[PDB]
Amino acid sequence: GFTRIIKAAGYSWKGLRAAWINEAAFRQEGVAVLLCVVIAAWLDVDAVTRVLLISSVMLVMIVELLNSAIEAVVDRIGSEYHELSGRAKDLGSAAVLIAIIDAVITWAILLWSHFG
Amino acid sequence: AAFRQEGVAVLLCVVIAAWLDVDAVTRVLLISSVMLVMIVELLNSAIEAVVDRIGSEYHELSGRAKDLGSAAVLIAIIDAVITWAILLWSHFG
Amino acid sequence: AAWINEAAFRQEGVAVLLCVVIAAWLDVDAVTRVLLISSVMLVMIVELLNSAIEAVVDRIGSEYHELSGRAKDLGSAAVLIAIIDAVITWAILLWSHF
Ligand SMILES: CCCCCCC/C=C\CCCCCC(=O)OC[C@@H](O)CO
Ligand SMILES: CCCCCCC/C=C\CCCCCC(=O)OC[C@@H](O)CO
Ligand SMILES: CCCCCCC/C=C\CCCCCC(=O)OC[C@@H](O)CO
Ligand SMILES: CCCCCCC/C=C\CCCCCC(=O)OC[C@@H](O)CO
Ligand SMILES: CCCCCCC/C=C\CCCCCC(=O)OC[C@@H](O)CO
Ligand SMILES: CCCCCCC/C=C\CCCCCC(=O)OC[C@@H](O)CO
Ligand SMILES: CCCCCCC/C=C\CCCCCC(=O)OC[C@H](O)CO
Ligand SMILES: CCCCCCC/C=C\CCCCCC(=O)OC[C@H](O)CO
Ligand SMILES: CCCCCCC/C=C\CCCCCC(=O)OC[C@H](O)CO
Ligand SMILES: CCCCCCC/C=C\CCCCCC(=O)OC[C@H](O)CO
Ligand SMILES: CCCCCCC/C=C\CCCCCC(=O)OC[C@H](O)CO
Ligand SMILES: CCCCCCC/C=C\CCCCCC(=O)OC[C@H](O)CO
Ligand SMILES: CCCCCCC/C=C\CCCCCC(=O)OC[C@H](O)CO
Ligand SMILES: CCCCCCC/C=C\CCCCCC(=O)OC[C@H](O)CO
Repeated sequence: GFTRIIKAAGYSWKGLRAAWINEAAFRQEGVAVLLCVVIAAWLDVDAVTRVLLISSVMLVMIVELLNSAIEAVVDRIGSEYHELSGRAKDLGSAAVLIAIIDAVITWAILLWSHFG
Repeated sequence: AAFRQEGVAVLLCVVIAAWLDVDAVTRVLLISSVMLVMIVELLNSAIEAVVDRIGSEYHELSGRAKDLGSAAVLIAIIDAVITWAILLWSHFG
Repeated sequence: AAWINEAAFRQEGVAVLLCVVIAAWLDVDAVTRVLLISSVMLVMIVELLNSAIEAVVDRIGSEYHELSGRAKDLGSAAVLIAIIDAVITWAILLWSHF
């Protein structure tokens, strides 16, 4: 049961590693998310505000990774132009963008509310 | 078609949240939970696009992929309903 | 349909379910309760999407491709981030609660 955990953790690290190595944009996003978590962790806010600040940027990373898994599947099927290939990447990018706008807005609402 | 009725769904939820006199935290939760449903539906549709891209022939793993996807959407929606029920109950408590 | 039978989902699902039951009984304010519940729901959502990705990969066939491994690894990383987010959420909110 905890043999599945080890194996799964190993796959997870490989995914993070590959995402980091292969694109500057993912590394820069990773920097942004880590800076936000650190800032949230040190900010003088209540616990529920702290969790909202942290979990909104975490969600960006989650959807980013899920969208990148979709892209890899699409690219696996081939370099071919295909209507559903394009559509699959369009839907997934849209998801990523919603998560990001949500994080940004969540941060602006709460920090403005905090007035600091 | 079934895409913009979802856009109306969320805009209506945003209008309600705006209209209700709740604090910033409550409003973020109300709206986030609806936006998660949207994120999950889009990721699900992406997966369905990929499945249909491989072939429109039936295959156990194709059915499996779509049903797991749709189960994800259902959980997100249950999560939204729970969120709205709990926060409104507390607001009007 | 046929996936809820398997040991892997049964185990993941029961953990999430227990956490929701516990969150429902805790003496916490409303916003705290919502965050405890949706953080573990999110783990279940992401696990379900990860498995959906795995199924599409396996659907393509058994021949290994670098990008097939990558899709599964990336899906697994998302699950890990959702789980860390759940643990952080419960720790921050219930630290305050004891
Ligand atoms: C509480 C925050 C949890 C983390 C959320 C954001 C995580 C973002 C990226 C994860 C780090 C991946 C690092 C992989 C890595 O450093 O390998 C690269 C190395 O081989 C050469 O630089
Ligand atoms: C693409 C944008 C990503 C940028 C990531 C880093 C920026 C994140 C948040 C911006 C606000 C940071 C400054 C807030 C702050 O440190 O105030 C602390 C102050 O209240 C303590 O007295
Ligand atoms: C306060 C510092 C950042 C806060 C979040 C903690 C870091 C979480 C994830 C980042 C991965 C830790 C760094 C691992 C690393 O350096 O990579 C080693 C890599 O070369 C091995 O292949
Ligand atoms: C991988 C990185 C782990 C993520 C780190 C998240 C840590 C989050 C918060 C740490 C500090 C919380 C602030 C302490 C605090 O709330 O003090 C107020 C409390 O003592 C009042 O009773
Ligand atoms: C101030 C007056 C505003 C009038 C519009 C109010 C908003 C009305 C309805 C919002 C739509 C949400 C419905 C989605 C829902 O709850 O579950 C849908 C799901 O069960 C079916 O797939
Ligand atoms: C306030 C309670 C939670 C609100 C849920 C937020 C998400 C809103 C709508 C999700 C489902 C909308 C209905 C569309 C759907 O999934 O079923 C198809 C059918 O209803 C035709 O559109
Ligand atoms: C100071 C860090 C604060 C939070 C750390 C808590 C970490 C607790 C558990 C980490 C998760 C252990 C591995 C789980 C795992 O392998 O993921 C499942 C796969 O990724 C997909 O099925
Ligand atoms: C990546 C897409 C980003 C989209 C633009 C982000 C919009 C930024 C702020 C809009 C916030 C709406 C009002 C929120 C509020 O009450 O105060 C916000 C503060 O005045 C600004 O820090
Ligand atoms: C993760 C998504 C986060 C986005 C939700 C945060 C805010 C979203 C849209 C802004 C709508 C805010 C309306 C609140 C408002 O109208 O002001 C209340 C005043 O007291 C009366 O108008
Ligand atoms: C999309 C979810 C829709 C769920 C609707 C739940 C009911 C919401 C509000 C009930 C309205 C009836 C009472 C209205 C009220 O007393 O105050 C309304 C305030 O004037 C708004 O600022
Ligand atoms: C699906 C069947 C629908 C049945 C509708 C009738 C249900 C009657 C009452 C249910 C609402 C009770 C919620 C009250 C509650 O739990 O909140 C407590 C507050 O936090 C403190 O007042
Ligand atoms: C079939 C059950 C009804 C499902 C929809 C509502 C259930 C939502 C949460 C389950 C119970 C956990 C909440 C208990 C509760 O309402 O406590 C009061 C809140 O803290 C404030 O509203
Ligand atoms: C009391 C706070 C708990 C917060 C974290 C809730 C975790 C909920 C579910 C965790 C499920 C992790 C399993 C992930 C996975 O893919 O591996 C399955 C293995 O069988 C792990 O046992
Ligand atoms: C999966 C088993 C391991 C679980 C480890 C849970 C705790 C480890 C890391 C949690 C990260 C946050 C620490 C708690 C914390 O920040 O409390 C500070 C304040 O007292 C709460 O706001």
